[PDB]
Amino acid sequence: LGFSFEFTEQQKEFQATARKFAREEIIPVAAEYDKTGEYPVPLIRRAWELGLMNTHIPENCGGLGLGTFDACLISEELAYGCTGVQTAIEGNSLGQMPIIIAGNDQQKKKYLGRMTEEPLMCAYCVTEPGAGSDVAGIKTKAEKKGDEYIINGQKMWITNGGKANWYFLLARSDPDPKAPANKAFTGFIVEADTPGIQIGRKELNMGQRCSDTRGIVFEDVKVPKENVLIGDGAGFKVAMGAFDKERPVVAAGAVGLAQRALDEATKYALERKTFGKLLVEHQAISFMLAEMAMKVELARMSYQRAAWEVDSGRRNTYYASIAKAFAGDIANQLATDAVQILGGNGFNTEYPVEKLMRDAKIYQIYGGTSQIQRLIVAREHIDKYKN
Amino acid sequence: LGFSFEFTEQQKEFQATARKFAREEIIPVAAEYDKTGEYPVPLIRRAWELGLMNTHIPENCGGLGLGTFDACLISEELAYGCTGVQTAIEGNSLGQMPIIIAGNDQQKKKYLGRMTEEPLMCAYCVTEPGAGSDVAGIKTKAEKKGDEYIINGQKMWITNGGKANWYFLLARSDPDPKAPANKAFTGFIVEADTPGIQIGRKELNMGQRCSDTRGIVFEDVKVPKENVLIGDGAGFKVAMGAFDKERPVVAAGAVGLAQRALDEATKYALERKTFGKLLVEHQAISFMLAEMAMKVELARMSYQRAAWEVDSGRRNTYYASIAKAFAGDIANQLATDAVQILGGNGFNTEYPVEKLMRDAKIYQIYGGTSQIQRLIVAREHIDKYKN
Amino acid sequence: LGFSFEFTEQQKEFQATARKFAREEIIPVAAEYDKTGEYPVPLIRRAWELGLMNTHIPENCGGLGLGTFDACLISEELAYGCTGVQTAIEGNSLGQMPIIIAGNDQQKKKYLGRMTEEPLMCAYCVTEPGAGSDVAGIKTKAEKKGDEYIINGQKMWITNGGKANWYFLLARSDPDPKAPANKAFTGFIVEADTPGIQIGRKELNMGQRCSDTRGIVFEDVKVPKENVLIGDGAGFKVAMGAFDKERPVVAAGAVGLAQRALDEATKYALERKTFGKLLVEHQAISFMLAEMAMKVELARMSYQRAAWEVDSGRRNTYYASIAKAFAGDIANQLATDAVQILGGNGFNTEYPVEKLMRDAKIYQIYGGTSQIQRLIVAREHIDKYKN
Amino acid sequence: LGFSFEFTEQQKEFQATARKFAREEIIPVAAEYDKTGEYPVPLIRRAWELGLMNTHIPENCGGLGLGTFDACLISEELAYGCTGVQTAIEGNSLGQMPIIIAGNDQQKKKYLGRMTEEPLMCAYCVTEPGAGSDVAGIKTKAEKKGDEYIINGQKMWITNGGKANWYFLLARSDPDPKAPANKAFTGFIVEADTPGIQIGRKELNMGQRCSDTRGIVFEDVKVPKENVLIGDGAGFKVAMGAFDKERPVVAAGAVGLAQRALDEATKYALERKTFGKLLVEHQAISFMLAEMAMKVELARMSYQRAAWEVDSGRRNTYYASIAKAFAGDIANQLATDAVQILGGNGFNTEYPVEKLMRDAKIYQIYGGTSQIQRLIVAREHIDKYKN
Ligand SMILES: Cc1cc2nc3c(=O)[nH]c(=O)nc-3n(C[C@H](O)[C@H](O)[C@H](O)COP(=O)(O)OP(=O)(O)OC[C@H]3O[C@@H](n4cnc5c(N)ncnc54)[C@H](O)[C@@H]3O)c2cc1C
Ligand SMILES: Cc1cc2nc3c(=O)[nH]c(=O)nc-3n(C[C@H](O)[C@H](O)[C@H](O)COP(=O)(O)OP(=O)(O)OC[C@H]3O[C@@H](n4cnc5c(N)ncnc54)[C@H](O)[C@@H]3O)c2cc1C
Ligand SMILES: Cc1cc2nc3c(=O)[nH]c(=O)nc-3n(C[C@H](O)[C@H](O)[C@H](O)COP(=O)(O)OP(=O)(O)OC[C@H]3O[C@@H](n4cnc5c(N)ncnc54)[C@H](O)[C@@H]3O)c2cc1C
Ligand SMILES: Cc1cc2nc3c(=O)[nH]c(=O)nc-3n(C[C@H](O)[C@H](O)[C@H](O)COP(=O)(O)OP(=O)(O)OC[C@H]3O[C@@H](n4cnc5c(N)ncnc54)[C@H](O)[C@@H]3O)c2cc1C
Repeated sequence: LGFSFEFTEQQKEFQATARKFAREEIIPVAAEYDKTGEYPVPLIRRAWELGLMNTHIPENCGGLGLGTFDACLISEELAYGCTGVQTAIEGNSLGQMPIIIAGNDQQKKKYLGRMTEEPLMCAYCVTEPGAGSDVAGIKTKAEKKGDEYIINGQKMWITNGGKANWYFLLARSDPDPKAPANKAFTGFIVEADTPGIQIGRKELNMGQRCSDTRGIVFEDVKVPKENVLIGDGAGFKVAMGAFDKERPVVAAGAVGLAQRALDEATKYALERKTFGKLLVEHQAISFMLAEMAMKVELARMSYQRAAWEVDSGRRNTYYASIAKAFAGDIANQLATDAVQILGGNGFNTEYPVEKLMRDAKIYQIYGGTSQIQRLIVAREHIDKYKN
Repeated sequence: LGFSFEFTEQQKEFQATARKFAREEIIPVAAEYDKTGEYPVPLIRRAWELGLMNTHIPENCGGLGLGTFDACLISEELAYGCTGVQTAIEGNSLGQMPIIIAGNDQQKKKYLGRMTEEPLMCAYCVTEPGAGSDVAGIKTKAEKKGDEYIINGQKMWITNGGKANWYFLLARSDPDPKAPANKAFTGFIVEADTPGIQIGRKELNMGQRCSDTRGIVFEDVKVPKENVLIGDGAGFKVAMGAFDKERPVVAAGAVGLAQRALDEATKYALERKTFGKLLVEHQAISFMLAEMAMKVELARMSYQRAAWEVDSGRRNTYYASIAKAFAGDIANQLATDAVQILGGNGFNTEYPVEKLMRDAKIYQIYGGTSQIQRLIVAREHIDKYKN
Repeated sequence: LGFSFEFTEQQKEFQATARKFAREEIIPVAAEYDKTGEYPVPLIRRAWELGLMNTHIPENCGGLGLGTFDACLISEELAYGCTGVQTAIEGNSLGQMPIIIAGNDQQKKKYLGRMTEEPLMCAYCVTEPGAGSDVAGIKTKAEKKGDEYIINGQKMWITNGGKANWYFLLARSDPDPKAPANKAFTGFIVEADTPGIQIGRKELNMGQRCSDTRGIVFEDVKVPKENVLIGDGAGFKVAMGAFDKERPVVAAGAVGLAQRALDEATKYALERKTFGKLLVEHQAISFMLAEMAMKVELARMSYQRAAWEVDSGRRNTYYASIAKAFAGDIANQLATDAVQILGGNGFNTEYPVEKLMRDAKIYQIYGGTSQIQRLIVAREHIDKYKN
Repeated sequence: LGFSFEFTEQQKEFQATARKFAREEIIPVAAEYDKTGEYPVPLIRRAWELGLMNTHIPENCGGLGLGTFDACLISEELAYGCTGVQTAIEGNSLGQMPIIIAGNDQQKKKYLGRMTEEPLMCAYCVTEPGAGSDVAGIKTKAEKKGDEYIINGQKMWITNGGKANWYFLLARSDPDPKAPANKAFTGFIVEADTPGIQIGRKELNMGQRCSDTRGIVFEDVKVPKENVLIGDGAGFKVAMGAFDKERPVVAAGAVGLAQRALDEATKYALERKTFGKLLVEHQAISFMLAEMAMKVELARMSYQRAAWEVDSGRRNTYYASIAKAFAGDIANQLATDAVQILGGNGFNTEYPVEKLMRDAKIYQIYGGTSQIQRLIVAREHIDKYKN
């Protein structure tokens, strides 16, 4: 019934709550956590109490039953403070996503119910050292032996890997190398305390240092037949489904980071003065902030559209990819320009802009790299012109 | 409620009409009109009687009483067929805008009222050989002489110049050089058949060759005091506001040209075959096609935002300039990439793309060049950090 | 032995000759030939006598013996005035290259010599309506029936195609659809007079409108066994080698057009004033002219190096393709920025810049489009890493 | 006379020496020094004995008395191994550039002589917390007290400051602010152990972390008369001269980093397989690599040109600025793309590319930011038309 760019009073309150938290509780300690690299437990507990965590969990499982548009709205406020921290919080939504859209009443009740009861964490296990962008190439095995599957393999770059209470695991169940991807993998929910799960050490990355990233080995892990999501073989579609519903929020985190660098650079441009004039008075630096503004705004509407698409019951693969490709890219651009506007100071650890550049980079790599995001769009676009 | 990216049933119906028209009536003749540079009188008459023109004219004066959002929607379809014809049609909305926003009852009934009676044209006269972006630097003057104003000066690049029934004229009334912009100009309605007016020849340009662009000389043009819009000195304000309402629409025209270039490039990539596979099979071209869809999609959302903003009673200055700046630029990008994908044929005059590349260019020039758009966004952005 | 960026006295002379011809004779008439499209016969003749045309022909064949470097510094000076004229004149060298790098004395003074006696033109008939970038996709058949070769096929986009005394024709002789490039095409030298040949009409293009571009059908044309170049299955090596000699030159013409673009804009920026000051005194404009100067500077050095390789006796395919890709692109970027700097005037036909924008486009298509250049560089690059 | 793109045999030697050293001694340890931020003394001392360190010191002072071109050649190689080490090594040559181009032989033998005897380091003190780019805005005072000057001020971001034996210091003598830049500053040479000098704590930056970077306070530091550079008041053109002479070697550094990023990414691309192909076989990846190559090759030529010009006895301002702006820009474009190509591994500390991304940023800042370089290029450009 007409276009609208106005939030509901409910969404307005969520954003307020998320914003207050990011500024008063996240920003002050963001650097601390980035230097040390320690899991931000206090901030995660707090976000959990304010209800800015596990917003997709259904109401009948003690959750808020919020949609994607809502999750994006909160995520961007959270990223503004620190994407290293928000990635941890978001790891939960991603790891629990495949259950929200495909698990049954009993699975949802058990694995989603515990998340609402106490600040538990969960992860998403799909990537492997040999296959990331190419999901169809993951080799972690899952042998149907009796009333349990025996999982065997090595997963890599898992967010919340060594902090998860349980995992969503994508494994190959069909041993025939000619088996279609849409019938060869199975989704399992495996409790982290199962004997045979060897959690590796914390990986030292360039940015998002406080986020927990690890590799895991699954040496003859036994999973009950009840933890299979839809059935043997349905794993691929559940994975690709979770991604579609999550890309808008990953696009939202990047916009938050971009917005942070824009605010930082602008505030400095108003304080610094060279060649007798304020930085903001040099036509070049004003064009820079101008273009930086255009980018954050455009990227924002990108995910707002993509999020709306999913919430309206429409297929959003196309829009969500535009959002992820665009937002991820401009986040990186704005981060670099932010440190540039800050001169020697921006390259220094005493300033916040330097860290954003480091954090920005993964927005072009995880969640489907910029290259696969363009493949998707080109695919959803061209198909419109065929028959 | 919250966000919505859905048209109303009446908007979908406008879109359908404009689409059918551009598809069946404009596209077929677009090439001939660009070649001959002949004013598309027939197409303008059809659009007029289809109700796809003079959409802002209030219903109390015979118009439809539509808003900017609706104008944008119709305009993107018209531009898809030909931006030359669309520009001709948009000149009217630009000429009538100062009257719709600042005219009194008697002025609207008289000057708008007849646009409803016949397919008449009008123009927006403010640019000059010495001034375009710097509106405050125009030198055409108006001397109060009894019950008349005697205008003296020359305007340049007036779209629908020697085709208008009447004009909107911005002229300087305060002779004092150091007088402020907000009180030195006056906006008049000048009937075409007034004696001192001398229309120039058709200006031959590179793009939108069938639109009537030309300069005009006013040598002791007497204008009734009745014809001043708000009053002596209120001219600058009326012009700056007219630009705000019309910018999202000129941006909408840039998206139309862009979508045309995309359709053409895509249709050809699904048919031309190089190195044993369709162009769409070569990842480079697929990536090319991807970013093209990406750009146009984000551009469309930017003009929709700027249009919604104003209809809701907001100062849309910030969103309108982002729209016009972005859309103006992506239109040129898509246009050049479209001919590129068509190779040697793309450069040939018998193919629809070269004309798109030529038309696109003014989108960064008129209605506020790409530079002054960034100038505005910077201005609008910095204020929010000053206090 | 030691880097040197200086020309030899002889070269410095050639440059000043081509320059005066360009700026005193070509420039005052470039506009007219663009508007009419008619072949600049006079300009081509005047250039012949000055020695600017057919520079590569050997001293023994009456020619001057100029190397590639010299051809480049001459082409750039000509193209500065008009890429249209420069292209027709350049069609000669291109059509001669195959006979120069792979012909025998007899063939040499038969074909090059005449070219020394009269201002005759030649063409390089390689591309076809169905195959442009994919040389191996060439379908023009050539069968050896006794002491001769009967040839049937069609060409498309041949410069000097209907003004050529003799042509260079590449055609497949090995019917076997799996005949390697290597051993599947034969290069000939077929004079325009041989019955069976038929020049199509003149193609109207968006730019370099005075240049002669037409298609040629070869409907049962016989070529004497002697007018074959190096033999059977020799044709492919020849064309690639020719290309390889000319890419630097097309890159030179492109750099020529860009210099003209940067000159016009800079001069306009030093006269036009907006908001009190000259255009140049606005940072966004100075920064524009600066990057326009950078782009051109780098492009010039790129072609000079590509030219040096071939002359130094070294292969140049890597630097060649780096040179044409960069040069062809920047030429387009400069041309459009120049139009922008001139504002409304730049978009008008009474101003020089507009033509440059229409001309520049082919510098990204003919002589190996921007995509295959990227493909050639990539392969030349990757190659030196594996083993 | 004649263009030449080939080093002399001597230069080839230097290249090989700097190459073997960087790739066999710097590379294997650059990772450690990066993490630890420890001054690479072993590496610096070794460079010193290899004869790659004070390459500009005139023979009569024990030095090799090499020119800029040779310095660029050597620097690009040291940088390939690591720009943190290279910077410390480069800090000396920058710091002794004024003495070289302004010192009287008595000062020369004393200061440039030490360097020839022991690995002595030096620094270039010009930037201060209040100004870096706006050089003429420095506030460190120099006060004449007979045959000596008393300095008071504070510098910031000094390379090798805290490790330098002596400092080249630019301070403002004339207190009359209405005094021109060309007669307001005086350059000095000061023993690093003079009372009043308070070296600050090492700064923790994002890039070239083993490179030493500190601030310094001059609290009543006494400087003898004979330690002034051309005369009192000539210090502004002396600093500006050194800049023009060093800029190309800063560009060479960037290019070194770009080659590293290029090789590092091409090698990975030749082994990493996704979707059953090597990354190199995915057209979008090879196109990426082709453009990475293009940028490096051009950036190399720009610094060679700039370096030649200076060694040719002519002003290189225009080309030096074209070189530093371009090289610094693309070095970052390659650094980021190198990370992209290695994907998840690229963002991880276990791989080389990440460090390159953190190092590359400074090249757009120090040695004159990307903004000021363009001001210079534009300045030199419009000037060629001004007359
Ligand atoms: C910090 C971090 C956290 C992560 N967290 C998670 C997590 O919680 N859960 C999870 O399951 N995964 C996670 N990942 C993995 C992440 O999603 C993958 O890194 C990403 O999908 C890229 O995969 P890769 O590194 O294997 O890239 P590769 O596939 O090796 O690709 C390398 C390069 O080649 C390009 N390329 C590959 N295929 C093509 C093609 N067809 N066409 C063109 N270019 C191509 C890629 O775009 C990239 O540029 C995380 C990664 C990181 C670094
Ligand atoms: C086909 C066509 C139709 C038009 N129709 C109309 C119409 O109906 N009515 C009407 O009134 N006008 C019309 N115009 C005129 C158009 O509005 C002006 O050309 C435009 O707004 C300003 O361009 P100019 O020629 O005045 O350029 P200039 O103001 O001279 O500017 C030239 C260049 O310098 C840049 N520049 C200028 N000032 C600055 C600055 N402060 N900082 C940085 N960069 C700057 C500009 O962006 C541009 O790139 C039309 C023009 C064309 C070509
Ligand atoms: C005025 C003019 C004069 C010319 N004069 C001559 C002449 O004298 N002699 C002559 O032989 N030719 C000449 N040509 C032809 C010109 O060289 C070809 O147009 C050009 O080589 C491209 O071929 P195409 O036009 O068939 O385009 P196509 O090969 O159809 O390609 C179309 C698009 O697909 C892209 N593409 C193709 N293959 C790939 C791939 N594998 N990966 C990615 N992208 C790809 C191309 O880059 C282009 O963007 C001329 C052309 C013009 C317009
Ligand atoms: C690691 C490191 C090492 C260094 N080593 C040395 C050394 O040995 N010796 C030394 O003396 N200095 C050194 N410096 C300092 C260096 O020269 C300055 O950082 C640099 O010139 C930038 O000055 P600034 O940082 O004060 O930035 P500012 O002058 O504050 O400028 C900040 C930003 O605004 C932009 N800007 C400013 N004015 C304009 C304008 N007019 N137009 C457009 N954009 C503008 C700048 O380009 C930059 O993007 C070093 C710095 C670093 C970080």
